[PDB]
Amino acid sequence: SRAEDYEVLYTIGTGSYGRCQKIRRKSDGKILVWKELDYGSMTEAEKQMLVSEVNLLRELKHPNIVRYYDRIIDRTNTTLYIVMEYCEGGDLASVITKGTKERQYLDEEFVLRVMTQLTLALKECHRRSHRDLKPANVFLDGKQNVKLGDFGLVGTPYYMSPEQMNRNEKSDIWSLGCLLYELCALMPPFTAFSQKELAGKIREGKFRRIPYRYSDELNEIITRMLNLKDYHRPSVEEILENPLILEHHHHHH
Ligand SMILES: C[C@H](/C=C\C(F)(F)F)Oc1cc(-c2cc(-c3cc(CN(C)C)cs3)cnc2N)ccc1C(N)=O
Repeated sequence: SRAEDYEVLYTIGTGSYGRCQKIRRKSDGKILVWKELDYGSMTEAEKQMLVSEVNLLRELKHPNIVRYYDRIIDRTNTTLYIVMEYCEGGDLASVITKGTKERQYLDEEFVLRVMTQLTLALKECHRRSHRDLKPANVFLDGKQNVKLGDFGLVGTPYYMSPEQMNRNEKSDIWSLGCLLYELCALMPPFTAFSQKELAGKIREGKFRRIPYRYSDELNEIITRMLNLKDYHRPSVEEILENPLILEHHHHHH
């Protein structure tokens, strides 16, 4: 369990946080990634907190949660490595940006994939009771699997639920709603320049139908997730009973 067991291929992303690099396990040549963190400038508190968060990621194993592998300490450079699975398809933010740019709507089949696997990711989290549902925290592997990252475990808070906009599992359903919405329409359901304007729109509860290449059923269920009354939003179980969701929309090994 040392850094010498792995070889850096190259950097994927840079912090902020630190650095994110694609790596190769030397023992077998498995492709992984790790997140670089430099704790050299943290108090003992922040370091204890950090060891607390790290112990959390060692707990969750689930086919739709980004899989933790290992933690590596280098007291030499005062650098912490968190090793996880490679998600070659990158994040959803990029897919959404890419579709926005090339003006190409995603396939309903792909939407159903994200809807199905994220819902399962939720049901896992609520059980162990966390992680936030936003396009940047959703990752795609090479097998059409959708995986939830660790974020949350200046910007306009597009995915704020009406309730949390004031003073609840159904709050997550809303955010999921906003996400699939953005995935269909290539833009959030509510947009504004100030947060106050945003809150004005979220409370009115009106938005556009998602594009007509997407079926009525798909739109109905997203619409129901964006209901102002949390009790009218469907449960994880209600979402899965939907005739739209089929075996092939689930995770595969
Ligand atoms: C810091 C990083 C979040 C974004 C960043 F990756 F851009 F930095 O943290 C996580 C990373 C991953 C993760 C991302 C990827 C990516 C692959 C590609 C394109 N390839 C073709 C080169 C762009 S990003 C691959 N595997 C990953 N495990 C997952 C979760 C997190 C997190 N913050 O929990």
